[PDB]
Amino acid sequence: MKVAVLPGDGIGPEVTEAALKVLRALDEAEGLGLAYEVFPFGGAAIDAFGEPFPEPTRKGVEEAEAVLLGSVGGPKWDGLPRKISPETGLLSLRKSQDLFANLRPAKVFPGLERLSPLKEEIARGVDVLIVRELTGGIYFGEPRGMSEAEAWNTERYSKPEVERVARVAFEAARKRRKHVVSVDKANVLEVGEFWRKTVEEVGRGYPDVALEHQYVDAMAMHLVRSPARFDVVVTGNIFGDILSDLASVLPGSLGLLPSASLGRGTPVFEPVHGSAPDIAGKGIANPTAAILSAAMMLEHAFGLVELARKVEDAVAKALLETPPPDLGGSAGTEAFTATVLRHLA
Amino acid sequence: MKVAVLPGDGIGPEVTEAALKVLRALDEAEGLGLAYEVFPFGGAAIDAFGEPFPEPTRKGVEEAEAVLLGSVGGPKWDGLPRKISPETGLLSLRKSQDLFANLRPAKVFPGLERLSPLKEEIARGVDVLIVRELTGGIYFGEPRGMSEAEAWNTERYSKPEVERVARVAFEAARKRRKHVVSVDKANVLEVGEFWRKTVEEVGRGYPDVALEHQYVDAMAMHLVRSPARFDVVVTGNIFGDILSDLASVLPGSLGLLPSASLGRGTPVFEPVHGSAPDIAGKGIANPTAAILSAAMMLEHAFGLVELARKVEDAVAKALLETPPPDLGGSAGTEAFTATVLRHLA
Repeated sequence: MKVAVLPGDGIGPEVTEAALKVLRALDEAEGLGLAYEVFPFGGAAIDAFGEPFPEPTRKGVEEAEAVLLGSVGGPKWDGLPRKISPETGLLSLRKSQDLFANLRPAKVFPGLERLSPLKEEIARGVDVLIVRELTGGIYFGEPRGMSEAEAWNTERYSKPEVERVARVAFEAARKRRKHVVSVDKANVLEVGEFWRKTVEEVGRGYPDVALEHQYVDAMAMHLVRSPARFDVVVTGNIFGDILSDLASVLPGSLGLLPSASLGRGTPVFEPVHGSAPDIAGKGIANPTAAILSAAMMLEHAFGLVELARKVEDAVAKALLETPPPDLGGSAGTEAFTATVLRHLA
Repeated sequence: MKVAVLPGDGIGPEVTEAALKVLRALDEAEGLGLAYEVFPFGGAAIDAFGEPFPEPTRKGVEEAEAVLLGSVGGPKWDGLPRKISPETGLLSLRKSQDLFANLRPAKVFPGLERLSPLKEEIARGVDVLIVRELTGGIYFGEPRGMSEAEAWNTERYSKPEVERVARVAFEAARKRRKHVVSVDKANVLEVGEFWRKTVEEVGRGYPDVALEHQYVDAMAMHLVRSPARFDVVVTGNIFGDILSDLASVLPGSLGLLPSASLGRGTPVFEPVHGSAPDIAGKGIANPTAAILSAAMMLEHAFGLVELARKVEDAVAKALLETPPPDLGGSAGTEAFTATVLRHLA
């Protein structure tokens, strides 16, 4: 288990270490063979090195089996060439590993249904994984243009593009509830139709997973009306972008969410939340997303499903007994971790 | 006030007449000058005439100032050439009047917040009008295509296309809360950027209305988290399609929703719900959407804002005191109307 840790800025260092606390606990208990190294990245790298993703790091990530990322950026670096901004470093990391799928879970922890914008009856049991295609679609599609009279943008997809992302959805599903929902716009768009036909074909290779298809428009209504019925959801770049933001509001605290990006290279696990520089060094940062990313790591990069679920379990309980401030509570960073560990051992 | 009534199929005839009951009540009270004629349309037209939109009707709609539509279609006609299917008649109606904007309100009636999938605190006070562009975008965009290797679809927009729909949003807003939100994908797409720049330009002509812009992805999160802060929302075809389905689930009963389509020709007002043939002639059909379309008609086609609000008010109360079966109640069609009239006079 060779992990590259890129603590990042602001609260990165503190929340990341909390994850490490957890990984370290499991290595000891389960004899996992954990081997990790921390590398400069983000604001910290620009400052110590003049650039966000220095060669030692790049080499660091390439020689590892997983990257655990903290948070990156802040006001301190809002005014530099894009050539060397924290965000560009993130962008480069992702490209260097040719990461084509973005994984984003949305789950309502038993007893935390109160923070959801939805009624409790509906919020209860939500546990959805949105798999978004990250390299193709309209966002990158050519021809693109603007006039004084019109503007155009092309939504285009290749069989191989659809194929790869679909493959990650099926593999993701087998480790979960083995139920996949592909989202297209088949009734109206050629692209939609092509996407549907390809996922159906790929699907033949995974008899152990149920496959269903839905219109993005229908899917939007369903993520509100009965989000508890989905497992894995896969779709294009723009639709996945919309559907993950939507789903991200279900649990009611955009601070509890981890995120993973898979592809050909070393996989990246990272909390969805920001840097929150105001809080750096105070203790108090909620390590929940960092821990949940550590857990994403065990499952998706190491296939250690059993453990990932163990950890998820621990945080679920930690959240109830010693909820952090962000959840109307007082447990600071260390306090919270401690309680997670307690349900670990 | 020359209205063309196209009762349609199934429960159309019954719910439409209930609206008429209401219009008739107001004409008497307010001396409105109402003059309407009922014309064959849908399943009924195919059967009596061999086609869904016979010339007497077409001529009917063209010589009127507003079209009040009931519901159209059913199993009875699910198997005919598309040349003459009910749905094609709808499609033709809309094209013959060159209707470019689709208006769809989503409101949570005081005290009906219980039917919303959202928590009451959040559901309370929702009253949003989604204005969707209906003729352009990706749905109609060329070049389009499919291969065995790839598929493409173009999202394209002309200044004049954006201009017209924006104009209907500003005009719609002045009659409401004078607050418009334009939704684009400006940060990533040329099209997005072009749409934003044009709505901002058009906007200069309406100093009396506040204009704000949002990313569709952000908007999706907002329609769940705090839908009560919007008034009028305007966007492209696909985004408007997604955003209206999303918003349609807020009130928790897809049977209470009216809909309007505006453009160059005679405007069309119609309930969102289906035919529900199982119920035809039993009484029991919920006329709420038909009445709310009648009200949409007063506001949008006749500028009778004051009245539309009077009617809306009446139905709000009817819903509470004599809720129809669909809302766990017993008031049938006539019963419900009667109670609406009561709060009318």
